[PDB]
Amino acid sequence: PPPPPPPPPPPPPHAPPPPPPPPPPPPPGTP
Repeated sequence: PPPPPPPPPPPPPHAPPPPPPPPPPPPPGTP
């Protein structure tokens, strides 16, 4: 009596998806 059709395959899976240094201090002073 014609066997039943095979169940559909399963759905596929899935995989989801510095500051600059401060300037140098000024020179001391002229003599």
